[PDB]
Amino acid sequence: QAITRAMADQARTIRIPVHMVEVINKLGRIQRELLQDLGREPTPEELAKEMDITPEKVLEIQQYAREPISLDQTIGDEGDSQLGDFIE
DNA sequence: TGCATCCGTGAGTCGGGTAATAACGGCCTGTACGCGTCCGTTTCCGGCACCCCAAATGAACCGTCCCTGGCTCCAAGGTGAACTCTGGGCGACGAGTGTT
Repeated sequence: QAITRAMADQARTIRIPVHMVEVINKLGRIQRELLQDLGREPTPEELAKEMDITPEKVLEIQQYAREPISLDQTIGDEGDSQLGDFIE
């Protein structure tokens, strides 16, 4: 319990409430189970059927789950300049 | 007391974006939203107290911008004659020519 609560409260650059992290992890887990079972990836409507909630909220959860990237990671094929040198 | 052993700077110039996990009820509250009701406002229907206001309805009316009246005093239309061409009419004279 302590480890999972701390993961939810501290693992992400943008804090996500545990009530939303739980649904994100559950969605990912059962979606990978569905992919393994069915042989293809599950579509958002199919995943919403298991979430017992609407595909709009499924998509909102999906776009919420994304994490930021570093402004200083090298973007070029070689190491020449940082991503921060491309942002207006 | 060297002595290996890290250990800390290079090394120039103007195509984009790639992922994981057991987690699950149950209670609280909190800020935002959703109901029902009541009161200040405000905005007009038609009323005056009358405010009167006024363009439209009778005058003159006098100067003036139109009519009628007569009068000229002149310059244009009517009345002459000639003449210098303008044109036709008259006449004579001369060689190229119809003919046996």
